[PDB]
Amino acid sequence: SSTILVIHGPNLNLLGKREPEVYGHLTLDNINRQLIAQAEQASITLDTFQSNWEGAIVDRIHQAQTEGVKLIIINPAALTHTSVALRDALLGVAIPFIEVHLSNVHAREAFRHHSYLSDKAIGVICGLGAKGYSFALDYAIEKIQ
Amino acid sequence: SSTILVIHGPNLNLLGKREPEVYGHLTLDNINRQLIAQAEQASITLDTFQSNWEGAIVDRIHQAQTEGVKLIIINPAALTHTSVALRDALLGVAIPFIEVHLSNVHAREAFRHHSYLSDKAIGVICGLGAKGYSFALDYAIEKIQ
Amino acid sequence: SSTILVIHGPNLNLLGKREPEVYGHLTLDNINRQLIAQAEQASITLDTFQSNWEGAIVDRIHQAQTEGVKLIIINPAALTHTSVALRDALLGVAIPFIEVHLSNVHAREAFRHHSYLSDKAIGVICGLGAKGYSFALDYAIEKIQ
Amino acid sequence: SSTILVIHGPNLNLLGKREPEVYGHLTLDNINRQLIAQAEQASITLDTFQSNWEGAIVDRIHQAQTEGVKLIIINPAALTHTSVALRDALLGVAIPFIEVHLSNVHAREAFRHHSYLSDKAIGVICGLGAKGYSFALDYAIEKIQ
Amino acid sequence: SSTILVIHGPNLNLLGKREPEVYGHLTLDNINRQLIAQAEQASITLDTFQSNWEGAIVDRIHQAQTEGVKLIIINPAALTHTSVALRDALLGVAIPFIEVHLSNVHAREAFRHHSYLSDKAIGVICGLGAKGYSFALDYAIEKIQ
Amino acid sequence: SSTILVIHGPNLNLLGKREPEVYGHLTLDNINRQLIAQAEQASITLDTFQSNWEGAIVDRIHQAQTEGVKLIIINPAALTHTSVALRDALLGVAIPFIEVHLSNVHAREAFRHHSYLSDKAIGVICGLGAKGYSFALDYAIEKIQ
Amino acid sequence: SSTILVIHGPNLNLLGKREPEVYGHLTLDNINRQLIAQAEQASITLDTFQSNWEGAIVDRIHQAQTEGVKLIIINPAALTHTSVALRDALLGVAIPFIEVHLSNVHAREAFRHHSYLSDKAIGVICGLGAKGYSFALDYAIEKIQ
Amino acid sequence: SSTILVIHGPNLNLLGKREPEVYGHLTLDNINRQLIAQAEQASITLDTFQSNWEGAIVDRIHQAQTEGVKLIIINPAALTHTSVALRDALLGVAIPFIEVHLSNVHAREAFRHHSYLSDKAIGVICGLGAKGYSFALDYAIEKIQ
Amino acid sequence: SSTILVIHGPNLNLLGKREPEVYGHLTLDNINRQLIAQAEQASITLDTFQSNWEGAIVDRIHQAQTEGVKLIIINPAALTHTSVALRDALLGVAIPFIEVHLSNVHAREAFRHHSYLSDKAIGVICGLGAKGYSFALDYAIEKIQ
Amino acid sequence: SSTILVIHGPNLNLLGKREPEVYGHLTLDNINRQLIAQAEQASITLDTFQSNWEGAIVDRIHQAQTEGVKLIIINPAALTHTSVALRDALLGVAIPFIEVHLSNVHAREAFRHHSYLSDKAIGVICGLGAKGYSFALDYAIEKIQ
Amino acid sequence: SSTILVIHGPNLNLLGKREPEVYGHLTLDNINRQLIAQAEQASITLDTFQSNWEGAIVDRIHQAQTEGVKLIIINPAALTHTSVALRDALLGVAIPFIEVHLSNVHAREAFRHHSYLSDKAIGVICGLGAKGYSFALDYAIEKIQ
Amino acid sequence: SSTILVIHGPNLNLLGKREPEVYGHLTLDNINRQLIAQAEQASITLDTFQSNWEGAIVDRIHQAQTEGVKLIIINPAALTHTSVALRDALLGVAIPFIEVHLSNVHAREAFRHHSYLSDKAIGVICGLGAKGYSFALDYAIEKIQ
Repeated sequence: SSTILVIHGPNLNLLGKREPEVYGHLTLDNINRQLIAQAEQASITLDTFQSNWEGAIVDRIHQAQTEGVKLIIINPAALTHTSVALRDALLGVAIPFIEVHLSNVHAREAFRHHSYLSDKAIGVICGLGAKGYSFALDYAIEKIQ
Repeated sequence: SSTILVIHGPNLNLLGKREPEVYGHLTLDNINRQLIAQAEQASITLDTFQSNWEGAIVDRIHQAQTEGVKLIIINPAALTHTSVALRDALLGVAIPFIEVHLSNVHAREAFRHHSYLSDKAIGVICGLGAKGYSFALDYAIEKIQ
Repeated sequence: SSTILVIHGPNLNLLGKREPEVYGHLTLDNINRQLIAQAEQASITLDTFQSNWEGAIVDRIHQAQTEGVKLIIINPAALTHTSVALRDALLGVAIPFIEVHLSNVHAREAFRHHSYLSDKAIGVICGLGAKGYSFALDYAIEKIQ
Repeated sequence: SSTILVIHGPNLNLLGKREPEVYGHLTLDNINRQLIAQAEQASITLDTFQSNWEGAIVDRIHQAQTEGVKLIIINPAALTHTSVALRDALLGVAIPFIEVHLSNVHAREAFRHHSYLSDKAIGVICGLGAKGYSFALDYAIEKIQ
Repeated sequence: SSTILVIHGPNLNLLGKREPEVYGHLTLDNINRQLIAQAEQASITLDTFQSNWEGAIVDRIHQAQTEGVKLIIINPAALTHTSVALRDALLGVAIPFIEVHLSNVHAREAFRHHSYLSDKAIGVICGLGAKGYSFALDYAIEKIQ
Repeated sequence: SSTILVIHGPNLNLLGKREPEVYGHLTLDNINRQLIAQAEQASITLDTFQSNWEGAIVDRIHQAQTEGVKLIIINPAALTHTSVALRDALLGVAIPFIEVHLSNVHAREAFRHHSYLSDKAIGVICGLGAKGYSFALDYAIEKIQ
Repeated sequence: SSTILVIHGPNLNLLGKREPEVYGHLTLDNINRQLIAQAEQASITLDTFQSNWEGAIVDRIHQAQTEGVKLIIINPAALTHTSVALRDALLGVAIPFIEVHLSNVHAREAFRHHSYLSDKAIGVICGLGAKGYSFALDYAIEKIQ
Repeated sequence: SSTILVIHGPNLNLLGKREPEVYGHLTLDNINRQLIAQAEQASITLDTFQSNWEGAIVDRIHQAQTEGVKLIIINPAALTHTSVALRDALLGVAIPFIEVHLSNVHAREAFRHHSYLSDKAIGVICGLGAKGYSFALDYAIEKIQ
Repeated sequence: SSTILVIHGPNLNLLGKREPEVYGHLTLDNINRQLIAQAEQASITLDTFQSNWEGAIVDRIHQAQTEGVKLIIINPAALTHTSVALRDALLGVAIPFIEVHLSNVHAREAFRHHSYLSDKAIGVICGLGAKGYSFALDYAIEKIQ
Repeated sequence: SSTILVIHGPNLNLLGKREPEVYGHLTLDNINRQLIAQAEQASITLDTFQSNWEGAIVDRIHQAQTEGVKLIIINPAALTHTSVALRDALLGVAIPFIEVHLSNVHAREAFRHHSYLSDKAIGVICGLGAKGYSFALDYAIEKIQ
Repeated sequence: SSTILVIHGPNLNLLGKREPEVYGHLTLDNINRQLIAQAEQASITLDTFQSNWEGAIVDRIHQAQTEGVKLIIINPAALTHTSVALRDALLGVAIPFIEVHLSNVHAREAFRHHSYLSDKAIGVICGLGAKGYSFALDYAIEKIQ
Repeated sequence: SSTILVIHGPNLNLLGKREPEVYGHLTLDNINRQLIAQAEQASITLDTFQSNWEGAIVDRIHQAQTEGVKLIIINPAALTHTSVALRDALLGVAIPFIEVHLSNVHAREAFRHHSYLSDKAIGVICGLGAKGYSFALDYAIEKIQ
């Protein structure tokens, strides 16, 4: 029933809890409405999902195949560096995806430069905050037609 | 209750799900039945377990110790490359194990050559498809009475 | 309510499932009680948590922020080597922590020398058995007061 | 200061030159007009520059300092992997920039995973073809406003 | 003629020749007889070859092409880690092969983790003693019949 | 002398010779008196030693064997990363030891992550300031029974 | 019918220095003449080009596509170890090429063992002096007709 | 006798067996006869040798010294990557050599980039098929005079 | 007189910009005049050259050999880390050189610790700002007078 | 007020001990008098020190903080590659320093390219002989007013 | 026999060619006779073996086990760096061995620092010429009584 | 003629403090006396030296050149892996040396495989216990006629 699925990895539920300094008030829910609205404007159905449990995300990707999800926008967050299971899930279902990160990963610790997903994504957007999700959706829409 | 436990890692539930010749026709369920039948022929009880959640598999291994499981045949799939927790579960319960992979892991990406389990398995079978599980079971049967 | 939080990672529930054979007779429960008792003597509230599921530990760390936990004492066990999600959880909630390991890690396989948490901990204690947790608490108490 | 400069690196002049696809038709000139048009529709002035000569590009970013330039969108192409001179040019003029690549750089040779620019960029977009420039521009436009 | 060829690398002639405990009582000749019988039972002809000389094995593999050998079961032993000539022999004659090791190669020195053959084999069996050959043969029989 | 020896490596004499934040109040002598007191309180004799000279420390470790020292608590400071001679002294005399560092070694330069002692210590404490010495001693007292 | 283009990289203009033997008498122009003559002898047109500027060479390679050049013989010299831009130029215009070096590159510093071209050349000739260009031309002629 | 010796390594005897598709119709014997003829035309004697046995090639190189061979043209094939014995043979007899490979070794697996012979060869030719031998011979002729 | 050439690499034309607090009081032009004056004061002619184009600097080094330049003082800037071409230009013309960097190159990012020039320089000066050029010149004067 | 301390590391006392052939004839004492003189002419007091014992040098650096030494010129010699204790001494006293080496360290063995001091020095002078000390003194003088 | 076997690897048969410079005057036969004589003086039986063929050496080591050889003195020459087969032969027959090299292996190319035998030898002697063999023999004689 | 100097490194004074075997009995003295006796039987004067202090050993090596020592036999023990200062001492005095180790250094930890002396020694003996020193002395006597 849903054309595009947005997946948020672990810790992203913490957006907007931190402070008036570190981030402002933008929360995961705010991003989700903005993303739903944008899809609705383009007559596309859009579902979202967040968990801190790798298996929950894997399950959800499997469920997306049965639901005929055409494209996934995923921010795997920390799991990009660690989860080959997440990689094999996306590959196994054969749903193309776009990888999104809020922050510039290449600007932090060296271990963050490695991704188990990037080489198999259509593309990647790093360091543009929430707008990254939006840019990925815009591309996805362009490609769904 | 069960002398031998067969563990399937993440994504193995997808076997046979893209039926017309992507992965072919064989399912996880099919593999399980073949193995249960083989064990029954040799008067050995055999349980199986599959999950996409690392913690579920870890829990299962612990339960296996309390059940007196004698040997584990495990296809950790992606987790072989990533999970020291899975390694420490198997070592902590001290149940010998045989590592099985359907595909030839050495023929794919370089990150798939590294295993957190292989050096502690009795042995390993890769690349022989489902027959790998059957060979492991055959071996396990002869090791036991 | 609960004031200092102690987190035990995967497989630590196996402590004392045995004679003198991986360890002696000390259990996770025994360690916990000693810790609760030590904190009670200093008029500090202390909660504990263990799980074999990475996501359950991540969720618990998030809950800790809401409940105003001032300091976490964490034995991530295997997860120290593998989980950047755990790192990002501790960092995202901005609760300082002390890393504790029962055994000496540096005396085992090379892959156990790498930690995704050590560099962000206040400090680390390895190889001193359960007393490591007590020392961490002692330090945590003096840091609070 | 409310002008934007788009820099194309070496070999991007070859876009569209080999008749049909894979990745035919679309040319550098087409991309430039699209971008100019997009900047005109938001009342922003946009220049473009392509060269196969590192020094020409370095000169051009020194010029950009002396003129209005508030943000650079750069596709360095091959120079991403090789030119610290390009890095020190962007850092020396202190003009923020967004790195863009048409293709998924992580999906090709290992030497393409290294970038002398990425860690200093605001952000990076790879693998989304020409839309990547457009997305970088959209972001840039709501960074002046 | 030949149909399935079993190749034993250097030092495998020593099997069962430091008779007390280490190794076992089992000899290379015993393994060969067992395999010849197993093949006879399935109406397949099976030849065997051992040498401590790399060139002899290479020559043998060439001969196998001219004899119309359908599948090779090879235990290259030490040569796995060192011989690209061997690799290029197997590839040059284009006869599929299964790699077999008696012992768990991944449990020993790090230099044993590397193979110049594994990535081109159908599959690999390590650490199951002589039964590994037998399993390889069982797989081979089914592939032909 | 005798029973427990505390060794301080190079540059630890500078403690509390800077008053402000780039050290603080606490001197090396203060630490020494605290430990002596703590040992006296448990009826254990405790000697201490500092030097900036690798040989002096080595000579003292040899002397410690003659004196029947039961356990060493050592903060090798910079020598942890460089001195195999120190490692061989401790191993040669066969006196178990506990490694202590004031600061969190893992939070600093990558060359401080390597230790020529850690793997042979009973255990290691880093990042807990002077209290690290006290915890090591507490452990040392309980173990000498 | 056919142009062959010979490209000389940076510093090859210096051929003919401390003339009676530091290197020999032979100059770049001499090499060109022999090559031009050789080609005329086989009714093939042959242009040549040298520069010390990466961009000039790159521009030349683009011009070659528009000129219908069939094969390039390139001595990139120092640029073989540094220029992915040069690689992408040759690949982008899709003109097969032969890589030539006067001196034996493997016999010098380790950084000269790496090439950004070699893996995409038809073949490579190193260490045979100027005869290497002639051999490459001889091969290019046969290959064209 | 101005003798030149052409050495063919392991698996080169297979040339012209897998006839129509993967590689062509040309044989080792063909290559040899063209080379003998090319040498006769220039009044130089030329012997040839192929083996799959490292020791046979080593013996042959020693004989070459006693026969007064002036120059060796060697295609070590797989042995280039593995045989320091072959290197030391060439060095020990002090006969200059040219290294020849039919295929472009740099275009295949990363392990093929390493050579135990290249750094000591006069030069190297890869990827030009059998003409590589002819070019080496032509160079050898001019060198000997 | 006895001509000395001072080469400034890419980005050094960025001279001084926003002077207070971006360690940039003095221009490239100010350094040049100072050096010209120092050379005039010792009766030595001194030319200077800056460019952002590698090929312009290489060309200038070739012209310097024909002009009988005795010694080069070069601040390659970024080029130090990337240009073997530059290295080969300096070695090909055989003009001894002194490498100078304004900033302490070893104090910045790890890729700045590698130089394609240092090992062939007479010596190197880093970190001493503009004085470093003046010290190189002084040394160059004593070497010729 | 402003003492400047020159420290010479191990083996530098051998300067002038196999005098010919115009390579190594100036002594350490010559260098010292030459520096003392240069300092007296600028009304700055200058002490010097040489040892072959790491601890002696570390003691001197500590004494230098007590004495109000404003800047250290150090030629650690072999110790630059090995001594983190030296690094920590200079950092612990917070006396800025300039690293000097007589020979060009980058032109010798690869292990000489690593320094435990360089990244924390103001700057470094390699390869200019004894004149490197003088240039460091000249810079040091101008820095103290 | 009460035997000591002496094994010489590939290229050691060349000892003796070019008396003045590359090679002194000692031959393999001289060495042998000098060792036989030494063994006879001590009433010990000594055999010797040289080959350029790995397999021949391996066969000889297997033969030595049947003959009751007590200790092997092996100069594996080039095979020390390449042959795990040789390693597994010596281990498989469980005859202790002493490794000998004529030249200082550590003074030559980096690849000569690696040995597949050294870690399993009783000891190793390098760089002492032929006397190395004599010293190994002297040790071997004292060991057998 | 004159003197041979035997240098013992750190911890070698501990020899003989634990029977029957952790290598008990034999003392450094015992060794020293043996070597003195052996040199007196060949009319050679032999001095010996041991320290745990790197600087004491360095000083002794300088005060060895002055006394016309002709050859040094050094067991640097741990310092072989760490001391470039020890290297530059032996090289600065230009006294040839032989490196000796009691134990097989290649059988122990990987960090013991690296030496800062080996490559400059005449040769090396490891793993032959105290007889290694004798063998070195025997060699030294024949060399120093």
